[PDB]
Amino acid sequence: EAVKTLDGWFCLHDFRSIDWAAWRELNPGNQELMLNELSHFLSDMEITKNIGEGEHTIYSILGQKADLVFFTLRDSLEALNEVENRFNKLAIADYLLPTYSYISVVELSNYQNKGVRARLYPALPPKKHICFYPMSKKRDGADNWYMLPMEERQQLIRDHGLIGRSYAGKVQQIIGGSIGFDDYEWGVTLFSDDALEFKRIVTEMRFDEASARYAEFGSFFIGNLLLSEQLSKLFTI
Amino acid sequence: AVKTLDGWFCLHDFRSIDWAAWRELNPGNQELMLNELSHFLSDMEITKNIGEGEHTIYSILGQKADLVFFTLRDSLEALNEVENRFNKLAIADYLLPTYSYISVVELSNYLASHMAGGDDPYQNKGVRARLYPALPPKKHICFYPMSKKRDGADNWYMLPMEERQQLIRDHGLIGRSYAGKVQQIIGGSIGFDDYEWGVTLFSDDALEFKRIVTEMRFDEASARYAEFGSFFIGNLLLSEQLSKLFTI
Amino acid sequence: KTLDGWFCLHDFRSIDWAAWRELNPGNQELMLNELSHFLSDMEITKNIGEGEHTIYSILGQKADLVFFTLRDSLEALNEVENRFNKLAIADYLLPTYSYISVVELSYQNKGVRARLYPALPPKKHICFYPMSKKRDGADNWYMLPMEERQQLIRDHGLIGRSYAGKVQQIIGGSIGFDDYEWGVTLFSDDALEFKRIVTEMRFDEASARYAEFGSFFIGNLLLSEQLSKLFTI
Amino acid sequence: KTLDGWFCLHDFRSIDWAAWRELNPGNQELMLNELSHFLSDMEITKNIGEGEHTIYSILGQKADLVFFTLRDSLEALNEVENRFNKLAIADYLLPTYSYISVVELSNYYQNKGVRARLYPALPPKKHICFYPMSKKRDGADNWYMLPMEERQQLIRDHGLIGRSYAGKVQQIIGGSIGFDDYEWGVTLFSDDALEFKRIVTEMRFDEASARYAEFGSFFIGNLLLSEQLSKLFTI
Amino acid sequence: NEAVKTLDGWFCLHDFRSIDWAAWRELNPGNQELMLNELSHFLSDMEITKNIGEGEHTIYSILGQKADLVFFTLRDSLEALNEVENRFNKLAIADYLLPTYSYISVVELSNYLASHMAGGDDPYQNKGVRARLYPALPPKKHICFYPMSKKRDGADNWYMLPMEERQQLIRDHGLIGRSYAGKVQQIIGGSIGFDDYEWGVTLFSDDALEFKRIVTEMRFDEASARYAEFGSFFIGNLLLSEQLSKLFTI
Ligand code: FEC
Ligand code: FEC
Ligand code: FEC
Ligand code: FEC
Ligand code: FEC
Ligand code: NA
Ligand code: NA
Ligand code: NA
Ligand code: NA
Ligand code: NA
Repeated sequence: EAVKTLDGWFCLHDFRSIDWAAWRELNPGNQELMLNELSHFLSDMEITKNIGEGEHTIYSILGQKADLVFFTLRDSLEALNEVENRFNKLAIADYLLPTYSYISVVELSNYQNKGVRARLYPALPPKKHICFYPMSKKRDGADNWYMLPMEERQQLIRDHGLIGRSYAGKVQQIIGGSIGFDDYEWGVTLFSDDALEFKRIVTEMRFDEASARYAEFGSFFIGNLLLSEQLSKLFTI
Repeated sequence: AVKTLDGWFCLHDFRSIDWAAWRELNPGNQELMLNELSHFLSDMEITKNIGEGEHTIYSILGQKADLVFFTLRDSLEALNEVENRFNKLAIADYLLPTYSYISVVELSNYLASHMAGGDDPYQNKGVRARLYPALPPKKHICFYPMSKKRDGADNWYMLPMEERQQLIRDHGLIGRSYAGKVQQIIGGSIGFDDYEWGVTLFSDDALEFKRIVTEMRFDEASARYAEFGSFFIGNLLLSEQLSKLFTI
Repeated sequence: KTLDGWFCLHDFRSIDWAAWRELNPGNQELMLNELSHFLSDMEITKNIGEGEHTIYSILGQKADLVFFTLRDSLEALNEVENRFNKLAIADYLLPTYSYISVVELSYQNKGVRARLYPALPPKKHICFYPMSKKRDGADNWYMLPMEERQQLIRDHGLIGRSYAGKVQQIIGGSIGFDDYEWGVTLFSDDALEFKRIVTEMRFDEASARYAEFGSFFIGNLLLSEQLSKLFTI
Repeated sequence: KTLDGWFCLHDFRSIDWAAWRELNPGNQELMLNELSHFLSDMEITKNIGEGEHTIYSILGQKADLVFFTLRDSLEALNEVENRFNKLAIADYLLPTYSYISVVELSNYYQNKGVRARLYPALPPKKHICFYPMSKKRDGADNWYMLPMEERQQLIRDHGLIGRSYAGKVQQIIGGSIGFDDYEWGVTLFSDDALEFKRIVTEMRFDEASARYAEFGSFFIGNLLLSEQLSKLFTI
Repeated sequence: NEAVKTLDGWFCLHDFRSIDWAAWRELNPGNQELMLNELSHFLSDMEITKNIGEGEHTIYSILGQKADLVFFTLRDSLEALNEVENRFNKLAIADYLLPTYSYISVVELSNYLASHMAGGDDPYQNKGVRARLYPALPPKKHICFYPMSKKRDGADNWYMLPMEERQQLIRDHGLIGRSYAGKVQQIIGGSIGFDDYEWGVTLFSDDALEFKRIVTEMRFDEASARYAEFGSFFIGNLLLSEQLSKLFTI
């Protein structure tokens, strides 16, 4: 009955809110020293990316939920844990308050193939916007995904796939499975150069039976790509 | 599935004033920080006057917040830049974040907003007035988010289009009967925030908020399918109300 | 269809004893003096008929105090709240919950005016909770026909009548104003009457099937003397 | 309809060890002495029959301690709470949960057995269990829409289970409709903590709870007398 | 109708902590060392209790913001468990270990299936049963913890089911778990009366993806598909003394 999956990089979505009042009290010398240390940390992460042992990206997040997200991908939970712990021990991380996080593993569902590695070990596209949200499938009375027969689930997933293929080109998706790893069953990351495409695809999916009847959603997070010019501007008072 | 036209990107930024910290400042430094905020708001007025956005400030009743800063911009980048520049104001250390909402001004296709044809609606001046709304200086504001239910037999997203259209039509008739008393901005937020719409109402009589929201609750579109978040009510704040508000 | 009266704020506060204790007694006295001035101001608004207010001490950790204020506009209620938060002593009164509503009755008449603009009875105890009516499957209040709801409300009213002289109720409507649909304030000189009336109503179909309840807060009347004792540390 | 006895406060606290640790031992001793005089005053009220109180240490992070106090009026209970909060040591006792209720006897005052139940002596049992609960009002599972006779039968079967734990678990049922966020506060006392798991599991398979019970958080702990109270606070 | 009966072993604490890096960074290295020395002394005391057979314990570093560390401790009484918790909180270093979540439970073996022959024997004298009630913790690379309860929701009400139907549902769930022998080791802690859910579930594995595999497969089995209500999930990596010293080095 059960889905069987292929699993790739382990993923951390780390959402932080900047403690502006504390940061403002820091002398501008201390601020520069802490950003220099962060900049070294990010150069090391870029090395890991260039040799193909992981990926990462940073977006600034709208609204009060976060000021930024660090999305990091590694080939083991141990390497992910070490990134996280080294990040938290940066001086600047004392000013980066934790507001939400998500742990997942890039997932390919069965519903060395170079076309599989590309999905399992995704290079992150440098699109202007990111959207993240977690979700689960419902187990609620007669709307119970996990009691459906495989044939009916397969039909529902087929229809859902047709919609997303029509957004190829506009929206790039990474689906992280998180059963056993976090509080929902998937973490969904979307990338696009037009944020309205996130609204468009997620709305269209909500009227397809697989989501209309069976999706349960967490919080949504949207943001804008942060390279270094925007990162340094971000922190300048 | 519903199709939408989409206009300005919206931030409702709710803040609570840290009176105890503010009180610790001497009035000289308080004035300096208020001057910096006025300069900030003067810049926001320029953006408004060149047609690139809108903004307004209301004082909020109860402990949920003291103020809301409602800001509208033509891109997420611009909205993000306002937000970040605002948090970096000196006075913002005394404005504690208590809630926020991200949405985009939305016109659905459940009813027609213009004569059908190849003529594209973004060039229709009536449509543009709705997508890029002028904010009216009404005495009061009401904000809340909402979603449509997907709950057993009450599942909005499993209804056929013609049934959703009828439900929306009937909802619209009620709202139309509050013309001249309540003005509404509907921000779509599927993909952007935790509910599916952020609803902003404006009126000179706060009791019209209770009236319309109650009346709609007995209409099937809301009675059967609405799920509501928290409600925020407040009073218009111009400069007079603002420096007054911060005089301790 | 409802008639609407005073706008209401229930403002729950927990006292920051650790910080209060750090103040020398002279500064404590100055802050209490300021608070008494503010409260005498509130009493003046009451005595000219432009509002009401009362203060109860709250049991349990949810709060130490509730300030229940009623005013004739949202602007006036906002000004009171803001002037309150600017008192020096308010820095020691940490906000733990609040509720916004308007007195509701479903205008020249004196018995109506007595309901819409209620005098607050000096009863020993208070009980506050918000509630809404369910929209949940077959238990959907707002999908009922008019005449079915009228019958359900009728029966709930008979119960209330039997508590005349035991419990006095103020019902604030809050659709459009806060997170639930009504704020319910009860006053009695016997706190057990709160339990009795609210239990009795819970077996009546209007509440048994359709009520959704928030948190409950219960308290004891604070006059000037009990206020000074409260803060003596 | 019910009979109602003492008003009850369950007051859960976590100790601020970092701040307590900053105090020199003489000041720590002065604050504990003040708490000792407060508890000896509480013992006078207990000895005269005007209330009761006990203290248990609580397992896990929800609390370090529970102060469970019973008084014959809401005013007396409020006065205990406020005096407690104004103890110097209370700055180090952070409030993490509380519950207000009244000892309850349903019909599903001069009698000596009735009075022993309304105004209960707290047994010095090794362990305590506290949890609040309400009866469901959810579609076909609606306790408050049941006919009186069906409810009487469901309570009867529930009481049969409780009777079989006589001598193992002692229970205090506090009504809280009108007073706190659930409908009852349930306090269990036993010398064997597994009896809590046994009685609560067995009740959960009895229809009255299987269909109709809605539970809040559960707290368990160990009796703290004077001996153990001093060691709790010794760093 | 017929309630489950259980055998119950060690009382358990799952104690999740987040490290207050900002505060820890402000200590000079000499004082950090003293605090880590004291912690090592407390852990060697834990080890002594393990090595005389009166309890167990283990430490994992947790991924994500929910915690940096979990301390999982097992003891033969609630008093001993409470004493360990209180001594831990009074360590100097514990000021830097902020509480983010905890769970209290007791190692549970129910009677849905047999764990030993019904020949009249004391199950607590059966060494196989004892190995389960007083489990030695395996030094597997990864841990997974989550609490869960069984639904009492309309037509999906576990506690209204007949014994023989619950037994069938448990039986089928067990066959799935049996298929993960050698890949996932489970400890089931019962928590009815002790904490906010009905069980705490701890999984150990050298491959974290086996957690995802077993929990996903059980979620398509009726016992969980229809009746499970889950709390939060925590996953982590084994921490021995060496990884502990690295964790706290800035
Ligand atoms: C966005 C978004 C969501 C979450 C929102 C919602 O669920 O409402 C979303 C949700 C899910 C979820 C769960 C699953 C897994 C469900 C399960 O395993 O039971 C899940 C699984 C699949 N998705 Fe999915 N998605 N999705 C896209 C975007 C979104 N998708 C785009 C775009 C494409 C197309 C691009 C591509 O395939 O490379 C796409 C295609 C697939 C295919 C391939 C189908 C096919 O080949 O026909 C599978 C399998
Ligand atoms: C207030 C309020 C709420 C939220 C509370 C509740 O819905 O219970 C409220 C909620 C919503 C929600 C969601 C939606 C989007 C639903 C969807 O796209 O599924 C949503 C969408 C629409 N509303 Fe709405 N509303 N609303 C008014 C006030 C409120 N409205 C007033 C006033 C007018 C009248 C404007 C006028 O004067 O011409 C009005 C009209 C419309 C129209 C135009 C319909 C038509 O043309 O007939 C659309 C589309
Ligand atoms: C207590 C309590 C609650 C909340 C708990 C619950 O509803 O379970 C409570 C709740 C409500 C709620 C909502 C409503 C409005 C519901 C709606 O409009 O849909 C609501 C409305 C009414 N109540 Fe109510 N109550 N209530 C009393 C106490 C409580 N009442 C007592 C006492 C009296 C006795 C009357 C008196 O002597 O003054 C009494 C009477 C009325 C009347 C009488 C008709 C009239 O206003 O002309 C109306 C209408
Ligand atoms: C434990 C526990 C709970 C909460 C957990 C759950 O509900 O699953 C629990 C829950 C409740 C609740 C509510 C009520 C009231 C519900 C209502 O009035 O609607 C409630 C009410 C009663 N209980 Fe109850 N209980 N309970 C015991 C333990 C527990 N009890 C033990 C032990 C005895 C043994 C009695 C004795 O000491 O003489 C016992 C007996 C009674 C009687 C006895 C009446 C009679 O003598 O015929 C009444 C009435
Ligand atoms: C993983 C996981 C979960 C939680 C996730 C979920 O969806 O359930 C999980 C959840 C639970 C829960 C509650 C219960 C208690 C059910 C109840 O008493 O209502 C519960 C109870 C049992 N489990 Fe369970 N599990 N489980 C395994 C893994 C998981 N298990 C593995 C592996 C094995 C295989 C062991 C082996 O053969 O070596 C295994 C077997 C059993 C047996 C059979 C042995 C016995 O009599 O104790 C019982 C009973
Ligand atoms: Na932000
Ligand atoms: Na306010
Ligand atoms: Na209190
Ligand atoms: Na504890
Ligand atoms: Na972590």
